[PDB]
Amino acid sequence: AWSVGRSNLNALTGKTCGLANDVLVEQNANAGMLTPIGEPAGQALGAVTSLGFGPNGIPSDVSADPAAGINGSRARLPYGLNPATTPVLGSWRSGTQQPAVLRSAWYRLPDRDQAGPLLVVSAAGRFDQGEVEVQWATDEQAAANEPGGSITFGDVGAAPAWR
Repeated sequence: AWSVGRSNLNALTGKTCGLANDVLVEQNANAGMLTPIGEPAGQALGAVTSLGFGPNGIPSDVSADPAAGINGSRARLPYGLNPATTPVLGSWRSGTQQPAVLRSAWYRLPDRDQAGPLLVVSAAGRFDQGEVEVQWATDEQAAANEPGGSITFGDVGAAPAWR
């Protein structure tokens, strides 16, 4: 990974662009979006559970990135994510606060041959590290609904805004 040293020694080599070489951008945000095993073109998000539901249950005024989508979201979307092409759910309750637990459908994970060496989910809220999880499971254990471990998503950015 990039350092002043790694940069300045790799400069004598030829590449004198510093960090420009190390920061990997995604021009289109909807671009490398994961399609599910099942055919629901959208709404594959709310599948197993959707307690404390919110297809518009996020305070759009509080949420920021710097009319209806698929699930009927009057709430704006970050990094140019097309709401007509991407579904969205929430946990923020205006009235009484209740224990919300969401579980998705199985998503089609391709064969290792991509420019982007990581998997990402554009999220918002004043949640902690332990909340959001990706449960990696074998296709045979996916039908039996028994996950073979779980990796926790690491957040970078400003709470409760979009990151």
